Amino acid sequence: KVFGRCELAAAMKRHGLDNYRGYSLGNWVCAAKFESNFNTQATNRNTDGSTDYGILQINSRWWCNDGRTPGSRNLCNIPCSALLSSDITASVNCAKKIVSDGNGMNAWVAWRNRCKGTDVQAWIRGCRL
Ligand SMILES: [Cl-]
Ligand SMILES: [Cl-]
Repeated sequence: KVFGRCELAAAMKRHGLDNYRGYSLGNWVCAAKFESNFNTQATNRNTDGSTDYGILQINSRWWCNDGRTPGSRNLCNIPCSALLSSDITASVNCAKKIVSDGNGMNAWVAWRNRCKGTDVQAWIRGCRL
C-alpha cells in the first residue's frame, strides 16, 4: 500500500506516534517519506546482509526475523514480512521500541539527514487530524 501523506499522518496519530518520546508527527511523516516514499512494501538490502522492511525501513539485524540475517536479534518479536502489511500497526509498535532505546529517531538515517533541523510540521500541513 502506498499511503497518502495526510492518510499516513492520520494513521500514525491513531496509533499513538504523535509526540511519542517527544517527537511530533511531522518527524514520523518525514522519516516515512524519505525512507520508504510512503510505500509499506519497500525493502532494501544492507551491506552486512541485513534488510530494511516496511514504511519505516526497520532492520533485520536487530528488530525482526527474516530467517536470512545470521545471528541477528528479533527484538520486536515479529517476522519481517509483518512490517510489509497494509496495516501499519506492527511497524508502529516496533518503531516505538526503537525510538525508546536511547538514540531517538537518529536510528533512522534519512530522518537524521533529511528531516532533523527542518520545519517538519510542513509534512502534516493541510491535513485534517
Ligand atoms: Cl509536526
Ligand atoms: Cl540519508
